[PDB]
Amino acid sequence: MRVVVIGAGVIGLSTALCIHERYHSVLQPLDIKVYADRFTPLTTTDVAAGLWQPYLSDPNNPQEADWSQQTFDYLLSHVHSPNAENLGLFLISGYNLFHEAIPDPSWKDTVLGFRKLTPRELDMFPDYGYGWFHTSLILEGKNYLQWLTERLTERGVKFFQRKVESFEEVAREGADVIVNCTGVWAGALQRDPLLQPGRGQIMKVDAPWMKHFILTHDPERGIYNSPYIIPGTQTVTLGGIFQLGNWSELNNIQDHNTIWEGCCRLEPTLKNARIIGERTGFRPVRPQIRLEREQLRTGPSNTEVIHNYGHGGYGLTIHWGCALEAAKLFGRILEEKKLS
Amino acid sequence: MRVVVIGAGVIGLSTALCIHERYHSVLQPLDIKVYADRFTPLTTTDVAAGLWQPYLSDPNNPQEADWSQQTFDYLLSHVHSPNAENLGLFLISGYNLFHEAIPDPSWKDTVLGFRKLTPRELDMFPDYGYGWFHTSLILEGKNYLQWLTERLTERGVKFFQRKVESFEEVAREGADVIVNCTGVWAGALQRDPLLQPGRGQIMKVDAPWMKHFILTHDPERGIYNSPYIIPGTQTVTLGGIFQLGNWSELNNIQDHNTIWEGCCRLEPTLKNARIIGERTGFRPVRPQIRLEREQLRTGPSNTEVIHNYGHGGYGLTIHWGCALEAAKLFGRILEEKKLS
Ligand SMILES: Cc1cc2nc3c(=O)[nH]c(=O)nc-3n(C[C@H](O)[C@H](O)[C@H](O)COP(=O)(O)OP(=O)(O)OC[C@H]3O[C@@H](n4cnc5c(N)ncnc54)[C@H](O)[C@@H]3O)c2cc1C
Ligand SMILES: Cc1cc2nc3c(=O)[nH]c(=O)nc-3n(C[C@H](O)[C@H](O)[C@H](O)COP(=O)(O)OP(=O)(O)OC[C@H]3O[C@@H](n4cnc5c(N)ncnc54)[C@H](O)[C@@H]3O)c2cc1C
Repeated sequence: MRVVVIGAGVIGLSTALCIHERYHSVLQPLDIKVYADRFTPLTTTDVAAGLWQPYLSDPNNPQEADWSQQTFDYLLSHVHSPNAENLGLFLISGYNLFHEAIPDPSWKDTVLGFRKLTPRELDMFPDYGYGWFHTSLILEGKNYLQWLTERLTERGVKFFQRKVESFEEVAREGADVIVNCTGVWAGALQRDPLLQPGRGQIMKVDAPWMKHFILTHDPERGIYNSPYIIPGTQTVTLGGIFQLGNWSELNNIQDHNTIWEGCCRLEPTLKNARIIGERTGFRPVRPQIRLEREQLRTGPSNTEVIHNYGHGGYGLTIHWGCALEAAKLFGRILEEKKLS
Repeated sequence: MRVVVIGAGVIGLSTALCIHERYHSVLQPLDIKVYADRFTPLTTTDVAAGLWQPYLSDPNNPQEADWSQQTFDYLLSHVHSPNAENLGLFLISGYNLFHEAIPDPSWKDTVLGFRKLTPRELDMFPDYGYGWFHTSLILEGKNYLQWLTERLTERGVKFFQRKVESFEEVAREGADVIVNCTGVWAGALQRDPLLQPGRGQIMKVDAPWMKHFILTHDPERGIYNSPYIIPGTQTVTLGGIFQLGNWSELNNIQDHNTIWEGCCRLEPTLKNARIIGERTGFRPVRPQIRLEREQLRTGPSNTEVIHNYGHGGYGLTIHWGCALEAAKLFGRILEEKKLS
């Protein structure tokens, strides 16, 4: 079999790797290609801070809940391992803040040592009245992409820097199975109106002492529009911007100020911090992760599609569970092509 | 009314700073001046990471528990302060790891959100079977001294670098009150058998993805002789050395390997971090911290001396509670020339 994986981002490569390993033995000519328009230092997966944390409420798909959990376990089972450094993986604890009470999550047991905030801690953040504290994981995308690649290279997966214009284009030229892991730009390959870019702008600042992450939440501002502070590895991440259908990949001076003024008030130790950089990204926002098969129709023979897009603000967080599901379905494509 | 402080350690500098900040207004002739043999970077303080954590067992003079409490409350009310970054202050969470079940401390209700560890967390550390988790503070010496330095210099205080040979020597030139902060080298000023140095070595290393502290305990080989990893502000601190009566102030090759071999087994990710510095200090070990007031005999009439030394491996932890008692003691003296 010949396999083509469009998309060289976290979703795309995790899959390519996870499809390889699993069916490397039970398939003679398993030849995986990756096509993509922007590689590892230039994707939406790079803009992400990579903090493990799914939506605050149940998604339409509870098949999703298990997925983010699946990633977390795999990740934590490799935090205290040599690779972890190359992976951009490590533990990180922090505050989740609200303006009022609110039910627990779902990942409640998934995350490590989940517990409610205490009065005495709340004091440190005047503007808020209720919140949480727990231990999670950060999977930095720049080290993850880099690692996944080297992993995929030794496996023999080749990479090509081409903008696919159509599944047919690839089918018609030899593709047996096509994995669409093309995120927020999946639209151009197949009109999807439920897939919108929730615009993200962030700030990378040098403030080492920051050791705890601080996501806040206010209903009037909106999902990921409430300020957050995620100390990464070599720098700490300011951010808190969410804007649907704003395909504007460019830093906004007015956003800058709402991130700055916003996070400062949260932790004024920040005011005399240092701005290393400012970046913009698009959360592939969609009601529920598109993870399913499709039957594209051509000249002679029909070719399968495995769609893997729309993870929005929780890409890194749910990546594996999905990349490991997509492989699941890929084995179903083989049983059907009768091979075994 | 001349005051002479000897020792520009955390104890010296902090005490010398309350005596002023809290009396400069009530004494037209208030003269504070500190003498020291070793300044800013060459004190024991400098070798300390500065993690606020007393001893597991209760303090001997039950007043100390109260002083630590005072420290963590003055520190915690300034964690988000305009100066928090200067003082070298920041919150930080982490693990204690015991081999067996072991009673709670007593400061449990003074740190931020104490609690036992779940078994999934104990899976991070195979060698161990039981532990604690909580948020705390780090007061880096290298910067906490430099802070107190400037606060003092603008407050009129003067620093002179000289190796005081005797108490008389100071009295002779007109020391009305002498506040002794000599710490470990206190012995050679007024013989003390109970004040011993527990020599300590550490290792500063480059591993930014460290976010929690990991203090292991191993009663096998006594106090502090178990690895620990305290992430600093610029660099992470390895270590786990307690050696009583060792006045050797030079790094040891077998200590280096103990610091390394031993720390890595805890956090294997460390097996790759770059080594930045190795230093050595002496913990002012003494059955119970010498904070009192003695009437020092000097020829004709007297010259007052306040003792404040022997703060074990928890100088920083309790530094403040003392600097505030000692000024209280500087009050009782000031009320015996019978002044309002
Ligand atoms: C500010 C911000 C903060 C975030 N923080 C977090 C966080 O803390 N935790 C978290 O889990 N997630 C976070 N995310 C989001 C997360 O990073 C993404 O959801 C995850 O990267 C989606 O994987 P992906 O879709 O980005 O793969 P992508 O990066 O979208 O893959 C894109 C690649 O596919 C290629 N491609 C697309 N279409 C075609 C085509 N037609 N032909 C050829 N190639 C094509 C593109 O050229 C591109 O190179 C954040 C996002 C933003 C914007
Ligand atoms: C390896 C190590 C790790 C540690 N980690 C921690 C930690 O995480 N948290 C914590 O709280 N504590 C820690 N400590 C210990 C803690 O830092 C010390 O207890 C605290 O620094 C004591 O303040 P001090 O008494 O040393 O002031 P000092 O450093 O004792 O003041 C010393 C100064 O006084 C001068 N002096 C003394 N006698 C005279 C004299 N006769 N004339 C003139 N000058 C004189 C000296 O020359 C010197 O300049 C650690 C210690 C070590 C060794």
